[PDB]
Amino acid sequence: QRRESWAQSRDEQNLLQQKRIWESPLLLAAKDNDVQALNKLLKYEDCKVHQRGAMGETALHIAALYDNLEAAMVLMEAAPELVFEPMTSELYEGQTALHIAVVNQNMNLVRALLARRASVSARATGTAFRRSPCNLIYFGEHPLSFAACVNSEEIVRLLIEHGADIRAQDSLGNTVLHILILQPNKTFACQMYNLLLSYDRHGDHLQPLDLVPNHQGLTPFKLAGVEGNTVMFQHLMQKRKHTQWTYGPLTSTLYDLTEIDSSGDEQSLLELIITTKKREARQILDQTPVKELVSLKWKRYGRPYFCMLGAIYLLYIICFTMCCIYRPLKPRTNNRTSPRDNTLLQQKLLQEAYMTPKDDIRLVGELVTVIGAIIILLVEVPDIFRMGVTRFFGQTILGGPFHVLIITYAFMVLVTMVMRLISASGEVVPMSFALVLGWCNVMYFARGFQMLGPFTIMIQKMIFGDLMRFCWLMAVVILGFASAFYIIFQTEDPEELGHFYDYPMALFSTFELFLTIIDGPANYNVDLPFMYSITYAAFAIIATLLMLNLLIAMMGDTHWRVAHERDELWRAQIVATTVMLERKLPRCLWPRSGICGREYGLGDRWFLRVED
Amino acid sequence: QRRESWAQSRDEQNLLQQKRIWESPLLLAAKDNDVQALNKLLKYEDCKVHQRGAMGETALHIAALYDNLEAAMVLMEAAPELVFEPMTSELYEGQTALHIAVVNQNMNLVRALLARRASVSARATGTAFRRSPCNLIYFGEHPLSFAACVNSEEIVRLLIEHGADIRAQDSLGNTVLHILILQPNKTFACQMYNLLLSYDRHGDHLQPLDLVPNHQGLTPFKLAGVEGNTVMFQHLMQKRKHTQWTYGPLTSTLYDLTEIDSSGDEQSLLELIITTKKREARQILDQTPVKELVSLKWKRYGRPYFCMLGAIYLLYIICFTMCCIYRPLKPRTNNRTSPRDNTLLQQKLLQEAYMTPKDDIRLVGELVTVIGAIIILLVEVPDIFRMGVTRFFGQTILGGPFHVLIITYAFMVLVTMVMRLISASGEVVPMSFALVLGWCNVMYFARGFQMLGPFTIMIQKMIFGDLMRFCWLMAVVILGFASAFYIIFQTEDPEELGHFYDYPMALFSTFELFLTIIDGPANYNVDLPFMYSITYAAFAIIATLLMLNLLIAMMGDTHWRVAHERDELWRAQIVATTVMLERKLPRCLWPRSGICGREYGLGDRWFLRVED
Ligand SMILES: CCCCCCCC/C=C\CCCCCCCC(=O)O[C@@H](COC(=O)CCCCCCCCCCCCCCC)COP(=O)([O-])OCC[N+](C)(C)C
Ligand SMILES: CCCCCCCC/C=C\CCCCCCCC(=O)O[C@@H](COC(=O)CCCCCCCCCCCCCCC)COP(=O)([O-])OCC[N+](C)(C)C
Ligand SMILES: CCCCCCCC/C=C\CCCCCCCC(=O)O[C@@H](COC(=O)CCCCCCCCCCCCCCC)COP(=O)([O-])OCC[N+](C)(C)C
Ligand SMILES: CCCCCCCC/C=C\CCCCCCCC(=O)O[C@@H](COC(=O)CCCCCCCCCCCCCCC)COP(=O)([O-])OCC[N+](C)(C)C
Ligand SMILES: CCCCCCCC/C=C\CCCCCCCC(=O)O[C@@H](COC(=O)CCCCCCCCCCCCCCC)COP(=O)([O-])OCC[N+](C)(C)C
Ligand SMILES: CCCCCCCC/C=C\CCCCCCCC(=O)O[C@@H](COC(=O)CCCCCCCCCCCCCCC)COP(=O)([O-])OCC[N+](C)(C)C
Ligand SMILES: CCCCCCCC/C=C\CCCCCCCC(=O)O[C@@H](COC(=O)CCCCCCCCCCCCCCC)COP(=O)([O-])OCC[N+](C)(C)C
Ligand SMILES: CCCCCCCC/C=C\CCCCCCCC(=O)O[C@@H](COC(=O)CCCCCCCCCCCCCCC)COP(=O)([O-])OCC[N+](C)(C)C
Ligand SMILES: CCCCCCCC/C=C\CCCCCCCC(=O)O[C@@H](COC(=O)CCCCCCCCCCCCCCC)COP(=O)([O-])OCC[N+](C)(C)C
Ligand SMILES: CCCCCCCC/C=C\CCCCCCCC(=O)O[C@@H](COC(=O)CCCCCCCCCCCCCCC)COP(=O)([O-])OCC[N+](C)(C)C
Ligand SMILES: CC(C)CCC[C@@H](C)[C@H]1CC[C@H]2[C@@H]3CC=C4C[C@@H](OC(=O)CCC(=O)O)CC[C@]4(C)[C@H]3CC[C@]12C
Ligand SMILES: CC(C)CCC[C@@H](C)[C@H]1CC[C@H]2[C@@H]3CC=C4C[C@@H](OC(=O)CCC(=O)O)CC[C@]4(C)[C@H]3CC[C@]12C
Ligand SMILES: CC(C)CCC[C@@H](C)[C@H]1CC[C@H]2[C@@H]3CC=C4C[C@@H](OC(=O)CCC(=O)O)CC[C@]4(C)[C@H]3CC[C@]12C
Ligand SMILES: [Ca+2]
Repeated sequence: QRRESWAQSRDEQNLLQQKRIWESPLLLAAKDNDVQALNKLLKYEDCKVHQRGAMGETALHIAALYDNLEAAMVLMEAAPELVFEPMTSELYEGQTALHIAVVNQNMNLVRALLARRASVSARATGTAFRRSPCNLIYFGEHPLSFAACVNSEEIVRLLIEHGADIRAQDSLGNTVLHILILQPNKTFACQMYNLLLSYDRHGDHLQPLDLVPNHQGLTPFKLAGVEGNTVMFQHLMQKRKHTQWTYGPLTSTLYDLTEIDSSGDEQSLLELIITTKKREARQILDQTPVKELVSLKWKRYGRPYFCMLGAIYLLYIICFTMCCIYRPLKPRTNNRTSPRDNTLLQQKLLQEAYMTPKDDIRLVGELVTVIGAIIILLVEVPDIFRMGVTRFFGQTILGGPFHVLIITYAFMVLVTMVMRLISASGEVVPMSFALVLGWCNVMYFARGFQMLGPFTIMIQKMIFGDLMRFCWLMAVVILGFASAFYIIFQTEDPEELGHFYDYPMALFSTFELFLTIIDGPANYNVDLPFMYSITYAAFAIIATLLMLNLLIAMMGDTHWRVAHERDELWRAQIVATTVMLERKLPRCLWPRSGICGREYGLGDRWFLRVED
Repeated sequence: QRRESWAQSRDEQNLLQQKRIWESPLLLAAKDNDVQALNKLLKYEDCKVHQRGAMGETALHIAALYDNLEAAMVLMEAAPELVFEPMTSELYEGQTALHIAVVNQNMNLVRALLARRASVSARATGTAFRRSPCNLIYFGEHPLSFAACVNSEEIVRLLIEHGADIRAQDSLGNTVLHILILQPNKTFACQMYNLLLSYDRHGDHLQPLDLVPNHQGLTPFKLAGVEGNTVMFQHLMQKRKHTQWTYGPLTSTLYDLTEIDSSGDEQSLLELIITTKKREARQILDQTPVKELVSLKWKRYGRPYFCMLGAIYLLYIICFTMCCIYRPLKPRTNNRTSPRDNTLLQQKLLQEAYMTPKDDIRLVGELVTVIGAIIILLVEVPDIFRMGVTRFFGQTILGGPFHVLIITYAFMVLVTMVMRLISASGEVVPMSFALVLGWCNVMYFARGFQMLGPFTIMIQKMIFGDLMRFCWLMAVVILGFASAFYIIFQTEDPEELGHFYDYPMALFSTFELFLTIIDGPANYNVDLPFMYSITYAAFAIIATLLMLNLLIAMMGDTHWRVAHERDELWRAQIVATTVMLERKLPRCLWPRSGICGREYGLGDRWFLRVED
């Protein structure tokens, strides 16, 4: 409602702009190329040259919009004050006509305005210029930023000659080199990037203008990685690579690897690409400094430390499994209630549970599971206190779904610990969750293997893709037929056919008949009711044939899509593991990657050598 | 038989045409370019120049058919009356030779006929010129219509100079601008469309000739949408769009949206595209006025009103389900007939059914289901009285299959209402239909969701595609093997293996063995008959392996075809919903789309603004 009222207000204000032009002979003669009408209109007063349209625009703005050079020249000669006028409206605050002629690439009217001393530092701070999905252009705020984004190299040279600050930042802190990365035509933005670094002749040289961050802390090199700009990433790596020698077909290149790999506790380029929402960012992982660095970290220190943790976790779940197998049980102390009561054993009290030497061996195994579950909560839960408590930890959970599965496992172990201590009934329900969550967390360590790794991306995309959007159609066919199956057998004896004896069992039986994992109900010794055969024949056609195989056909497409991009998806699993594993392990266990300088006359930087 | 006798009569009349030419020296010398023979033949009388062929043709028609200019000139000089002669035959009534030279594009013979004052208003009303599947050309009735369709711009200019009525309509009411849309070469028809609007210089200007309807009420703009002419639709929208401004790469266009969106109670362009048989018409839904209008109606008012009705219907079916769960049942009053009688409960009488406070809570829930079923019939059934009673409501049912599923649900609720009142046995059969039709109508509201929506197009196309044409082969393999299975066990005791104990159960068991949803019959404690193992091994290979997986392979192709055109099929579901929902809800709930004029100096029209 709010996004649609903003689009409705922008449309009504654009129609009100065209109305106010037609209502006044001044702005209408600026819109058309009526030179003689602007001559005759201006002869009888100052003639309200400071007349505002619906957008806060003047007539000199209107001649700038419609590329009316001869109309705009008359207005500047009559009123030279119109050159310094911004648009006064929230949609276009601060926009002058020097902005408009730059965007329209009117070369003669840019020189005409700067001859009348037009400001090159005027900031278009209106809401039609901000970086938003509502806006189709993000050109920045300054006329040098507008000229760089329309690829007018001759205006970019002409604005810097008149004093345009090349280091100017907008509200987002973006310099002109940041804004060029955010542009759709990426080949032209490479050429404009080179032209604007050529004017950095120690101009406010605290930083060389390709090292200036925005308010997010991103330089143009890091912004090209976060936004998935692979064209600008290859172009900006040419400054960061150094050819050592060329021996025929061979070449030894030395890569800078300073802004790619984390120097201190700042987030590196690898951490930003993993933790971003754009999926074009993960094509930077296939680039010639970055692909070699990821393979180097994994083979040297990533995969040994990951297979050590996978073997410790696999021994831990085997210890948890056996203390659930040997859980303390005794024969039941009450008598059987109904003939449907199948329970023979109940669970011992806490005083009874630890009395034999086999109960003390289990107690050692049970304390390992408790201590291991506390260590999981001491490692993984303090992330929510360091990160955002709700929001920023939420992208960690959308990023890694195995975070919550080992957190939920660790809470289920501590729930059944408390039930052990207070002697509460029903420890089978915390244990059964912890058994299946404990063993299905071993599928986390499948990503140590190129072949096994993206199988869990298939399992994820079949659940939260195919299943989560087709289960709503399945649930409503189950609810329809299970309700029919319930009332058909509601008058019958359940001892012969008891699949639908109460309504929760009729729901569970129809779900199992859907998936064809129990057989169709049949007796052949009694007369089943007449509507059963018609309803189950209709169920067997729509559910077991049609809608079950429809889901299997969907998941076969999900298999095919993930197996196509299989190696690209495994490399993203490796970066996310290596980032996590380097962050949590100390620097003594993780040596820094590449070769450092300072013993080779190269600085304090850390270099990576590729021979190609 | 009737379509084939008409093709047989047209073929015999075309062979009789070539016979009558060869039988007469006049028409044979017109067919060939025998100038000296037509000279010598014409010297001995008037010489029967008014001689009719099999098609009612003259010799001047024959010289026009075979592009014989020098033969046709001799015939006009000898007989000037032959210029005014139409063909006198039902297949070619009214066709003159000015029609024939125009179609053959004989430039010299068109000028030669109009020099002899040939009629440009002659109407070819024969059955070979009407719009029919029997005819390969539909060129209209007038020579200006024939010249526009053969793309002869020089004849079109030359016929208008001699007084051709450009506003002339044929039997279908089609002007020359209507007929150009019905032509296969669409690029040439765009150029001929522009040339014929250029001659509308206030000529009978009640309407500008692109606003003249045919007898179906369609203008050329609406006819391009109904016929799926996307080339002519983009060309005719250029008159209906207005560029407000151009700001560098940006452009603001204002679209007319008058003939696209419904002004009054007339059918709009969106209603005509949904309710038409052609499926090329639904490519108009992806066009730049229409795609933005559909997304605007759905996001503002379509999807809120559709999810309100989906939540009210979902609460209604839950109320219907629980009054079927708690239906009035008592223990049976008679004794058990046979040992196959499994019935324990029967249903209470009407006097017994409402005696407790829990029966009055159900009575409130049962009256909600009755009132809701009457409202479904008061909303949906009066369409058949407003539309066609049989025919035109039939395309509504072929268009929406969820119309009949909620009508059949509403009748099943009122059948079990009457059985409740008269205390009739067997309310389980109207309830079981109403339970599965009630809950599977919740799949109607899946089309509020882009992902869930065209799942029901898959379910439809697998039933009425794959299943309805392969069930005939399955039914005959079931009937063959169930008859064999019946007579094999006809001499056996059914207490051990009773799958085929009578012939309706042998049919039902073999259907379930086909679908592999009951296990294969086996005892292992008795000797089964010898032909069972041979027949069931043959059944398991042809039916469970081969013909079951053959159907699953078909439906996997139906899945792949619908998932390919997935978003194009969901947008057609949204237009059909929005059309239905705007028609039934009052105008106070549905504001009209776009921005109106009259506060912006644009008229009383309603405009839609796209910034691109
Ligand atoms: C990939 C493979 C790798 C290896 C996997 C090995 C797989 C096989 C593993 C084991 C073999 C299978 C069971 C052997 C059979 C009986 C053994 C026994 O004496 O149990 C006794 C008690 O034992 C317990 O209560 C165990 C509960 C805690 C186990 C943890 C020990 C603590 C060590 C912490 C270590 C830290 C962990 C590391 C943390 C990082 C009782 O047994 P019972 O009553 O005589 O049973 C009758 C059986 N029957 C009916 C069949 C007759
Ligand atoms: C392991 C041994 C250690 C013992 C040491 C000390 C313990 C000693 C304590 C008591 C001794 C008494 C004997 C109890 C025996 C077993 C209890 C049982 O299951 O059945 C019992 C019911 O009791 C319950 O089931 C309680 C319900 C479970 C509550 C737990 C919620 C989990 C919340 C956290 C997870 C949130 C998950 C959400 C995630 C999304 C018995 O009732 P019954 O079986 O119904 O009898 C009828 C049988 N019939 C149905 C066949 C007719
Ligand atoms: C915050 C700590 C909890 C408070 C501690 C003291 C509790 C004081 C309460 C009762 C004390 C009186 C003793 C009588 C015996 C038990 C009777 C009883 O009331 O048990 C009840 C509690 O059972 C539970 O559900 C425990 C789980 C609750 C909180 C989870 C633990 C937090 C661990 C961190 C993880 C959090 C993350 C969760 C994510 C999964 C349920 O009863 P029952 O199950 O139906 O069995 C009946 C047993 N009887 C038949 C033998 C009689
Ligand atoms: C105690 C209980 C255990 C603990 C709690 C368990 C919580 C769950 C664990 C981890 C949850 C962590 C976040 C969800 C996973 C991320 C998915 C995602 O990226 O977004 C997804 C949507 O997003 C959703 O669907 C929202 C989740 C729905 C509700 C969560 C409960 C689901 C039940 C879970 C049980 C499932 C039933 C199976 C049998 C039981 C987008 O999908 P995608 O994956 O990015 O790509 C697929 C789309 N594609 C096909 C077009 C390509
Ligand atoms: C994707 C997943 C969706 C879930 C799928 C399935 C949901 C299942 C999940 C959980 C159900 C299991 C609950 C167990 C507790 C018992 C209570 C019970 O249900 O039975 C009770 C009955 O009461 C009813 O009949 C309520 C159901 C009516 C229909 C509402 C469906 C809810 C989903 C709507 C949304 C649909 C969403 C579809 C898209 C919009 C008691 O039954 P009884 O014992 O026989 O007693 C009868 C007494 N009698 C003999 C006098 C007659
Ligand atoms: C997506 C989810 C949304 C919500 C879905 C909620 C899902 C769950 C919904 C409900 C919970 C499931 C049942 C609860 C269990 C018993 C309740 C009870 O007292 O029933 C009593 C009578 O009740 C009836 O007869 C009901 C029949 C009419 C229902 C409609 C009410 C009228 C309101 C009109 C409203 C207008 C509707 C709107 C129209 C637009 C009898 O019960 P019992 O004999 O004691 O049963 C024994 C059970 N046992 C064997 C297990 C012991
Ligand atoms: C819900 C409670 C409310 C009650 C209130 C008032 C009601 C009180 C009224 C009577 C009380 C008497 C007790 C009756 C008990 C149930 C009746 C029954 O099913 O079986 C009965 C047969 O009776 C029939 O089935 C009649 C046949 C059905 C006709 C309906 C046609 C539907 C037409 C429209 C739909 C068109 C669909 C077409 C669409 C394409 C009993 O016979 P039996 O069971 O065979 O016994 C032998 C058992 N054996 C086979 C196991 C050997
Ligand atoms: C037009 C209204 C109908 C006339 C009203 C009065 C009818 C007068 C008739 C008998 C009155 C005598 C009373 C004795 C008790 C019943 C005996 C009997 O003959 O019942 C018969 C009628 O059962 C039906 O099939 C009813 C359905 C017929 C028309 C559908 C209703 C129209 C609703 C609009 C929707 C239309 C759309 C349809 C699309 C689905 C069948 O008998 P039974 O089922 O085998 O059960 C025997 C019961 N007994 C064992 C207890 C004895
Ligand atoms: C009380 C009973 C309930 C109420 C009455 C029920 C009446 C039915 C409900 C709605 C019917 C409304 C019209 C039919 C649906 C439209 C289909 C259509 O467009 O034409 C189709 C042919 O057309 C036919 O096949 C004619 C229908 C056959 C007879 C109808 C009974 C079918 C039984 C229904 C039970 C099915 C068995 C399943 C399990 C039981 C063309 O197919 P398509 O879809 O356009 O595209 C597929 C072709 N493609 C794959 C090449 C792309
Ligand atoms: C796509 C859907 C097609 C449907 C497929 C399935 C159709 C089935 C649908 C409905 C059948 C169920 C009816 C129930 C009523 C009982 C009557 C009955 O059938 O059994 C009776 C037998 O009589 C027969 O044997 C008739 C069948 C002979 C073959 C004709 C097949 C019809 C389809 C032809 C067109 C094929 C189309 C294929 C393509 C051209 C009684 O049997 P009994 O009780 O054992 O008594 C025997 C007494 N004895 C012991 C003395 C020996
Ligand atoms: C008494 C002692 C011997 C118990 C031993 C316990 C270990 C088996 C536990 C302790 C901490 C656990 C770790 C805590 C946190 C993590 C991070 C976790 O990361 C993710 O799941 C990322 C999610 C994703 O990217 O999808 C993977 C499991 C792991 C290594 C755990 C593996 C199992 C560990 C080593
Ligand atoms: C006792 C019963 C009732 C417990 C039910 C258990 C389920 C809730 C568990 C068991 C298996 C689990 C799944 C096992 C594997 C995966 C893949 C995993 O996918 C990834 O994270 C892959 C992405 C990547 O590797 O980068 C996401 C969680 C998911 C779907 C799990 C979700 C939770 C599931 C369905
Ligand atoms: C006592 C009261 C509270 C009962 C409430 C009854 C409602 C749940 C009913 C009344 C009228 C029904 C509507 C009547 C007609 C239609 C049109 C119908 O349109 C189609 O099915 C189009 C078919 C297709 O395009 O495939 C969809 C269901 C709907 C909205 C129905 C939805 C359910 C409604 C709102
Ligand atoms: Ca089985």
